[PDB]
Amino acid sequence: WTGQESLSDSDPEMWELLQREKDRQCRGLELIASENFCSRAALEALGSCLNNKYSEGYPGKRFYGGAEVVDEIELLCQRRALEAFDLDPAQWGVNVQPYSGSPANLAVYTALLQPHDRIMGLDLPDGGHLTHGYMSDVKRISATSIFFESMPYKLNPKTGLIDYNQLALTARLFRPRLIIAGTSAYARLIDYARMREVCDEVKAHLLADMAHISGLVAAKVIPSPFKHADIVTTTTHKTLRGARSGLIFYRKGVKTGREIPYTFEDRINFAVFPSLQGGPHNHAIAAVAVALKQACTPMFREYSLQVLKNARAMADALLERGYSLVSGGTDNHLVLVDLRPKGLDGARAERVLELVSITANKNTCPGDRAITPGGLRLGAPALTSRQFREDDFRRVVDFIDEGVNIGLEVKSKTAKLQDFKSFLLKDSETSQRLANLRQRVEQFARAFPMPGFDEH
Amino acid sequence: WTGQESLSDSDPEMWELLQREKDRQCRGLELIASENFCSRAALEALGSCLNNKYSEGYPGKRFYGGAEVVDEIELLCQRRALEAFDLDPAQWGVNVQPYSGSPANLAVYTALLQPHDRIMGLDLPDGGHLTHGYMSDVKRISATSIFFESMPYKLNPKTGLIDYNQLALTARLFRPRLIIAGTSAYARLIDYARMREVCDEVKAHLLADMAHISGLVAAKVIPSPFKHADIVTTTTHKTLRGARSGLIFYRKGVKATGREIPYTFEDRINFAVFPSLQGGPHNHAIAAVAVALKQACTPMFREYSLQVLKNARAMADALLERGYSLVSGGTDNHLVLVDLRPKGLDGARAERVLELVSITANKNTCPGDRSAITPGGLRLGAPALTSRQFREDDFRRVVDFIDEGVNIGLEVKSKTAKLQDFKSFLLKDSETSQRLANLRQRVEQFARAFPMPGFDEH
Amino acid sequence: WTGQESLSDSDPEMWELLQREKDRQCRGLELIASENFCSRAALEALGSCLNNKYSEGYPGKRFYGGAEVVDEIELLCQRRALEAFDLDPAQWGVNVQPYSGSPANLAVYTALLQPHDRIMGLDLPDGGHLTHGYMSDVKRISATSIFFESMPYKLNPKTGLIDYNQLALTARLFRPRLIIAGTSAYARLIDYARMREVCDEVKAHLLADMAHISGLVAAKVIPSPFKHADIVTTTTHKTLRGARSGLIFYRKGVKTGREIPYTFEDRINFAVFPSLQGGPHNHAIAAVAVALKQACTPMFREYSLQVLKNARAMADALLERGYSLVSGGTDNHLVLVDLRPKGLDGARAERVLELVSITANKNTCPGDRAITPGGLRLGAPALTSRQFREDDFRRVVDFIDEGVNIGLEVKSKTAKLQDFKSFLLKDSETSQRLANLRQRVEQFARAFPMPGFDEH
Amino acid sequence: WTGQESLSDSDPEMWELLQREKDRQCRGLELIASENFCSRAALEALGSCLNNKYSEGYPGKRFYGGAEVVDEIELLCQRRALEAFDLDPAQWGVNVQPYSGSPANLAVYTALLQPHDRIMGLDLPDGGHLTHGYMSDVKRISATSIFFESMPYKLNPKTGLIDYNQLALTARLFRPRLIIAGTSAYARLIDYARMREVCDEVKAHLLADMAHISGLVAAKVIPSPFKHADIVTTTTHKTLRGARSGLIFYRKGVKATGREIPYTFEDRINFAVFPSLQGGPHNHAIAAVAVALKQACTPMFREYSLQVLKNARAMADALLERGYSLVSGGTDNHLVLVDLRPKGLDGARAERVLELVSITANKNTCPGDRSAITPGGLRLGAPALTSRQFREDDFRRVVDFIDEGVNIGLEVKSKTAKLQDFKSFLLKDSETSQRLANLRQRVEQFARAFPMPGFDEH
Ligand SMILES: Nc1nc2ccn(CCCCc3csc(C(=O)N[C@@H](CCC(=O)O)C(=O)O)c3F)c2c(=O)[nH]1
Ligand SMILES: Nc1nc2ccn(CCCCc3csc(C(=O)N[C@@H](CCC(=O)O)C(=O)O)c3F)c2c(=O)[nH]1
Ligand SMILES: *Cc1c(COP(=O)(O)O)cnc(C)c1O
Ligand SMILES: *Cc1c(COP(=O)(O)O)cnc(C)c1O
Ligand SMILES: *Cc1c(COP(=O)(O)O)cnc(C)c1O
Ligand SMILES: *Cc1c(COP(=O)(O)O)cnc(C)c1O
Repeated sequence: WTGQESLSDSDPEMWELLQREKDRQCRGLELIASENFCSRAALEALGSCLNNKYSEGYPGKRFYGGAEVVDEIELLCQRRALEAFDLDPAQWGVNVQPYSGSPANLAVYTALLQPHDRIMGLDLPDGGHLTHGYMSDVKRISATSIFFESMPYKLNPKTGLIDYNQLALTARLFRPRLIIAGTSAYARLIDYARMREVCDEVKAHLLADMAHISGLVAAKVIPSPFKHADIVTTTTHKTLRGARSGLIFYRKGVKTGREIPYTFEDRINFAVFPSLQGGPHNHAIAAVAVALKQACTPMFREYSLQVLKNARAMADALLERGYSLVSGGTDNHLVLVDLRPKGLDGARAERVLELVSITANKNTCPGDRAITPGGLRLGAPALTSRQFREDDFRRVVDFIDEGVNIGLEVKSKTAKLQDFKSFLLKDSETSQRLANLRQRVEQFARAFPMPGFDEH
Repeated sequence: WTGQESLSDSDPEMWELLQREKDRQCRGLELIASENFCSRAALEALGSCLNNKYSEGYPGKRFYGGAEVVDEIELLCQRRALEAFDLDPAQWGVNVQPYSGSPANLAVYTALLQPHDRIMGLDLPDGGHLTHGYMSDVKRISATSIFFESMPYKLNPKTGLIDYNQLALTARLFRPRLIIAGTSAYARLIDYARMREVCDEVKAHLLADMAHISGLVAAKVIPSPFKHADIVTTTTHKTLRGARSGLIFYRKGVKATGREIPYTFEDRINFAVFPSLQGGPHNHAIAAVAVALKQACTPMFREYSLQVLKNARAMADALLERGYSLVSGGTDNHLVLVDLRPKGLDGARAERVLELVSITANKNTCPGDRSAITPGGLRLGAPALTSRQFREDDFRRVVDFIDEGVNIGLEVKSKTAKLQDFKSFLLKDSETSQRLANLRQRVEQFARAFPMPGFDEH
Repeated sequence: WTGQESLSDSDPEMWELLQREKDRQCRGLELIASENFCSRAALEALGSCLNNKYSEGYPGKRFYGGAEVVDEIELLCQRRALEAFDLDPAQWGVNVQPYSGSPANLAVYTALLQPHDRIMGLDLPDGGHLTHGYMSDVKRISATSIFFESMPYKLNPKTGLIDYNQLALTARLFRPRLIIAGTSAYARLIDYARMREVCDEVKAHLLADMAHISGLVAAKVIPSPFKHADIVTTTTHKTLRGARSGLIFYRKGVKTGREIPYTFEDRINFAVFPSLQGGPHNHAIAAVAVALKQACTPMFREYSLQVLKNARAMADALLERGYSLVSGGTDNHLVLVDLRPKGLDGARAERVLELVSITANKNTCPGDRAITPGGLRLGAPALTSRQFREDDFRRVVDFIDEGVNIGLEVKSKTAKLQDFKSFLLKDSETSQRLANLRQRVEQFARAFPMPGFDEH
Repeated sequence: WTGQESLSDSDPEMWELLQREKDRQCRGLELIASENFCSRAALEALGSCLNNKYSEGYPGKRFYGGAEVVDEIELLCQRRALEAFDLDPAQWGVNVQPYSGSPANLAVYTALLQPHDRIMGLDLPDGGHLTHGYMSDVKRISATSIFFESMPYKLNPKTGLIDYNQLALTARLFRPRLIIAGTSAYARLIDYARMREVCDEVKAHLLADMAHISGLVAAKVIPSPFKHADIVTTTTHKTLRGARSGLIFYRKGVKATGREIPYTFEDRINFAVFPSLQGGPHNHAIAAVAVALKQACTPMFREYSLQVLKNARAMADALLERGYSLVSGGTDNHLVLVDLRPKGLDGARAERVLELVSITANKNTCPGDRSAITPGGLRLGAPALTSRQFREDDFRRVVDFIDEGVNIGLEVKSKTAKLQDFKSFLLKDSETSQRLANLRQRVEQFARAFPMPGFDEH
């Protein structure tokens, strides 16, 4: 045993599962707004020997030796991070060790807030993320709502936009120590300047969580939250198209006559290690670094520009076929479809599209509160990486409308949701039209190229 | 732009760094106890298209669709995890989604405790890990100490062993809710039956953090903590020789007048991992973990684990018979806790001189040095070099390279006082820089001849 | 030394201070809405031998012996408490051991809530009490805001009333586990039914803190919060006219087919003792019992009826002289005067009236946020006990208008507040007119009878 | 209705209860260590018009006006409090507003600690008070245990004394922020210098809760904790013989390179009392406290306190020489901790038979009874009866009344098994009810002859 045997030969059971997944990604129409296809260059670094190095600590301040080159790798990742977002190293630092987006956000709260201090984020059904604090009416669900006291703010249901007015009203009463500007299911641009004004008024930190839009921010195709945010967290995948990891950006420098300094760097870095994490995943850090260099490229500006065009084309196509869009349209990479007008819930449309290899996710619509959410969240980044263009997404909307039509017919043939799901498998004619739509979807999808390796 | 361009063509500056790190890995003698060299099969799955799937939730109960393949990969990783540790799927479940060792522990505390509930772990300078609760005297350092109230139990300074008697005394008073039986710098087996007695008395949870010894437990080579513990957390690297990830083992079924009082661990542990703490699972890490878990079920891994112990005893005996004391005496696992206090050098000086000759170790506070900037000795591990087909004679040669290094360190220390004057000495003085560059050339020539798991060039 | 020597003979220094205070109460016009003059019968029990008995525990479940009669005293106090508020002993229990109003409220939070659980009360400048949670924008001030997380609700400044609408909006977002219905500076009737609806919607306990209005509730001259509240706390003084102590009323009995029981009694009683308090003050409990029997009397119904008439007469007199009243008037025992129209702040009017033996307290007016609050809180219970009637309070308003006029003249003669206060003492003519007003106030006040002892 | 009607005319049913309680107080032998009989002067101020003044805030910094007289009464109570304990007003301040002993402690924790900060007090069954932190094994009982994390230190079971050695060991591990040197059932002096050493080591606050011994400290009759403690809380009754209230003593001035690091206790303590925890002060209690504090400055109180000790030693020696063991051996303060385990009766049975003959004591868990429903012995105190002009011969007579009671209890126990069968026995059996009613008649005749502080009829 050398440890150099191929995965094909060493573990054939796992190799056949890698290939069944690679085929599923190649043949499916991937519309999950948070999914992207990582590049082969980054995957090489992700599955490299850097997994073998323990480098607890930070460059130059490591706890062990032999970190000579992984220090260069981490520092290179930090420089490429600041450059991909046009940041001044005198005004901004970055931590590249958060294992993912959720550990990044928990590190910020741990670094700046005391246990049970107050956090405000967009409510979960309104488009926020779990890590922004989420409690049901019966249970603290997000750990952010266990170690800290979270109170959500809401969309204005009439407009589909964040109710910056009600946020200002509630933040003055709730007195939060940190407010989160960032979304998972939101088709619009967050007014970071209005956020920073509410935060300055109530003496709170503004955290911009730009996981979904980071790739767009790096290409300068949408306004940068760095202009108004004290702290910026992000996933290194999604629109950034790297390996799954996280980043924390923070301010440095100067925040009677004396100059008050920014005090984020030491608290943030301490919260990641020693407080929360252990040994950094240097393989992820390296893969993140390759993607961050890919993001300063002109090809990323045109890809991100295409992501916007493709989402608008998908939105425009959806409106023409008679669909409703939460907040009317989109200014970023995703589209919030409201299917309650057309007579179908998102849960039904989710399963039907899943059976025809169209992966999307149900989404609560404003004024809906469920097991049967009324909407669908459709994303452009994944297919746009596969060189999709506007006409390609208009065809994607065609396949979706076919899928919705199939769901409408099954809805009249069924009572409850489980009757609906059971019908898509046992009924012969429904099974047939699904197979016909699925085959046309996969034939259309396989022709497009796919980032990464060819075999796995 | 296709995204299928090779890393060599796409990012040369990066590619050079992956090669330089591969070279330093190859040329060096890795003796850090937590290190290991991963198999090419696992790194193939680590850098797979599995990174491109969001599968929040759990198999059969996920939030997005299209997770049919990753559902089987997670379920496979679960079954391979139970089989690797000889567990009945009726008495044990496992969560394979923790991102690393530290997240796995935080999930267990979240799952079973309320904030500020009481926790007892081995003190950090006594060989415990940060995640077991480490407050200093001025600062709560570990996040375990902030969101929970942790009091440490100590080693007996006379024996180097865990003072199981003091732990029973201080547990009756501190009334902890969970005690952690796990180490990062401890050369002996842990009396898990004695922990379970103290835990059954104060009505506490017995969590076993076998991260450093996960491989030795799977190979049935040291006693298994699963016979006494309710919850077992582990890392998937170190002795398991996998990708960086974590696991949480928990008992399911019936605990015990009345009826069947059930084990309530599973739903709480799974809920703490998601949605409480983590987001989307790292399916590419879960797959590489599964790969390495299959490798741990095979007879080659038991012979590997048995070779780790022998190289450890060989390292200990070879160190004893050259003028070194070892706290706890010998070693019953994979590492040795050397005490450089009886040779006139400290751990900080020794690892800097050893690192300068491609020999990586780490300081470790020994039972006897209140000065923790100049710690007692070093922590040296076997599992890394053992994976390069090292045997006992190769480790007695490593001890010779080490003793030759500390003696360049004993001479360099006789000519200076403070540690930075020490360090600056090792770089400029031509007579010491030459004698270092010569020992370094001989260790690189010696290590390069051995094989190396993984790819050839990165 | 027998311990039976008179205070007159044993400690003459303290005796001369008792008499200087007795004279100050006899000669002053006491307008502090929370002040009342306790009856002699209760004071006898307050300064009795019951101070000498340790009775930790509860009647029948004491931790020591010899509690044979103090058990009868505590149980008698419980029966008179339930009877004074027309409560069914099958539906209501009462704890008579809270040392005061603040320990009563802290016992409720401790009994029903976990540390850091959420509380909502009327904001402090809006008329709430400290124990309802109060944080400045810099410090947690009330211990209620330290051991639990409080968020306040506000008055509607346009109307001076509680914004029950904004409370419902914020309670749905804040998700409090207990909401407090009760005030210190509020001239209106709290809509307890609307409170109970907000509490039932967000699954919160409704605590009615009726310290200021308890005497009115016992006389059935205003609606009883017991009709809508799960828990009722109160001080045993203020409008109840007893010794300084506290009471916690709670529900008993019944809150698939099974009957869910009320679970307040054991948690409330446990929070008082063993958790929070030590040995009960049986001397206070006994004095509280005499006052509670005085409250079931027809004389208390007419006294409380007179308290309402006197406050309305004081309010009507104030309006006629050109004063503003927060929320336009009053339906209870106090009056919130807004002096910002007449050109004087409450802090100035407070000191000027204090120098003429008219004790009131400054009060923040809605839309004012200070060291110079714009209002004055005037109460009727104290003087109404001294047999004041409507024409007497109209004369009190005359003395106040004279005092305000003196403050207006000093305001033009001075710059800052400290200049104002210093002017009332050093300036000769100002000092004179104050002495003339003070003498007329005290001559008018001394003629009225005074509950309690004659000498101390 | 004037409100000046007498209680006899206004509420006869109440008045009868005040008289019945006055009679039972007069007719009985009060031996509860925390009891005492207040002076008529203090009860005159307790039931004064001072109840009718809201004086939220502090002298010079109040929120209402018209507080000129109560400002001097509070300031007098402060000066009398410092003089009574021989404190320089430059090194000590005092807050006289705590409603009782428990509120005074909670204010100190609030003032100096954050929620869930660590606290160490004597364990409750070992003689500590609830307010020092008492969690059982199923429930946080004291509010000190809910809002703060408390670990108890124990007695040495072999000596009955505070195990100061174990406390130093468990303080280095628990890292407390505040340690409480105070007792409710402990017959020895507390090595406050040894507490200050343990506190100065783990960087903790030394709070002294002298509530049970406040009078003996003021009379310079036992060593004063003010020489070693930073904060001293006390009750104003018990040995101080005042109304029910509390005090918080704190150091002000300069603590200690650089300049004058100031004592920061005062503002935090005062702020915790108001506005944090309490509302309007009980000015009638503050005045009665001041009255009793002046009485404690006088030579009659030192002779009184000295008589308390002698009656305590007389009670201890008289109990020893009749077949009783006393934990800790003797007594150096005001109470005696008897152990009825070596005589075949328990504390629950003895206090029920003694209470039935107008002799009030209390159970106390002795060092040796895990069964705490049938506690070891009784706690008996001197300060109560000493205030009735009791001397040593009168206490040796009380011991005779006690020993005659336990022997009716040893015979009643030989004829039954469980405690309720015990209790029901003492009421129906004509031969035991007669023998109880005879001993009762002799104790009432004996106690009634002694004087009684306070009023004559209520
Ligand atoms: N805008 C936005 N869109 C999306 C789309 C996907 N996500 C993330 C998916 C998780 C969010 C989530 C909401 S509810 C809930 C939960 O309690 N689920 C289990 C608990 C496990 C158990 O009890 O077995 C149950 O109670 O069923 C959750 F986990 C988001 C998001 O975060 N935001
Ligand atoms: N509606 C209503 N009316 C009234 C009228 C009187 N009261 C009660 C009086 C207290 C309320 C209070 C508000 S602010 C504050 C405070 O921080 N005061 C000191 C702190 C001490 C120090 O720092 O020396 C300072 O910061 O100046 C307070 F104490 C009330 C009430 O509770 N409600
Ligand atoms: C290494 C280790 C950890 C942490 O593992 P990470 O992957 O660095 O998070 C936790 N516990 C023990 C016992 C360990 O050895
Ligand atoms: C996806 C996301 C996260 C968390 O990312 P993970 O990798 O799943 O931890 C956090 N915030 C936002 C806005 C996200 O979209
Ligand atoms: C009696 C006592 C207390 C409590 O006094 P209370 O007036 O009942 O609150 C607190 N600590 C000690 C040491 C005591 O003896
Ligand atoms: C006066 C009051 C209190 C507290 O009473 P205290 O005796 O000062 O403790 C609590 N709540 C309200 C509404 C009050 O008016």
